[PDB]
This record gives sequence, C-alpha cells and structure tokens, in this order.
Amino acid sequence: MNIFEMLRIDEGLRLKIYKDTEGYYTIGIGHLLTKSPSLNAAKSELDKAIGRNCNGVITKDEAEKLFNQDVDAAVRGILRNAKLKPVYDSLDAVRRCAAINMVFQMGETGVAGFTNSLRMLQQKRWDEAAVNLAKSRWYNQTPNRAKRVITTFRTGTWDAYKN
Ligand SMILES: Fc1cccc2ccccc12
Repeated sequence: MNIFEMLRIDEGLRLKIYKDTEGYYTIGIGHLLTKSPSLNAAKSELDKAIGRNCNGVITKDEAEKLFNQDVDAAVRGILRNAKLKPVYDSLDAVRRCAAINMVFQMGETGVAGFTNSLRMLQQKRWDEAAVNLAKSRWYNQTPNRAKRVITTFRTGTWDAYKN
C-alpha cells in the first residue's frame, strides 16, 4: 500500500475522456483536463499533456505516466506551501498519503478551508480531526471516498483500502 495504489483505487482507470464527479473532462487515473464545457478544449489539453494527437484516447502507459506526474505535483505543492508543509511533515507515512490524496482531488485552493482540520491533525487529535474533516462539501459530495481518506487520517492504517 502506497499513495499510487490508494489513488488508483479512488480514481479508477479510464483510457478515454470521461467526466469526473463534478462534470469536468478528465482522463486516465483522475487527470483533470479542463473545467471548460468544450470537449475540443479538453482534447487540446490532452494532446498537450501527452505530446501527440490523441483524439481523446490514451494508452495505459500514458495514463500511468500522467498519474506519476500528477502525484508528484501534489507532493511538491504541499512542500512549497508554508501552511501545508509543517502539517505534512508532522505526519507519519500513511497519513501523508491521505494528505496527498486530498490535494490530488481538490488542489491547494480546495484544501484552503481545511485550516482547522490541519491544526487538529498537527495536534494528533485524530478523532476530532476526523469529525471536522467530514463537515465539508468534500465529504457530502464524495462520501465514500472521503470516508476512506478520513479513516486513514483517523487510524494511520490502510484498513479502509483493504476492506
Ligand atoms: F495534513 C495535511 C497536510 C498537507 C495537506 C493537507 C491537505 C488536506 C488535509 C490535510 C493535509
């Protein structure tokens, strides 16, 4: 169990352009292409990302390559963010995966409202943090995935992804 396996479970794998839970064009292992309603705009983003004319379809190797880039971008964004890095560095490896998972899903801007959750996590008040994390649009809109991530923060185990 590692961040790649965790996010592969949460995001799945699709080789043709699809829409994410918010209705946005996406491909691969949860790679957001664009928030624009234009499928042509999404196809342009895809071709730019892959480096060839894809017609909205990629290979598994390409999906996995984009995925590695996307995970790394989430990590480096945490490490460059003066608010997120201290909390991240206070966590054990399993809980760090839960943090990366959230940044992958929502970005640095999407986690900006989680200030109180971050404080509870840095204080290692795991049950309180879990309660606080669930008081969110994130939890209400993707509750099964949020429950898995929250259980990971609460327990520091992979139990939610083995179950
Ligand atoms: F503990 C954390 C560290 C860095 C980023 C995070 C994003 C969401 C939730 C928790 C985080």
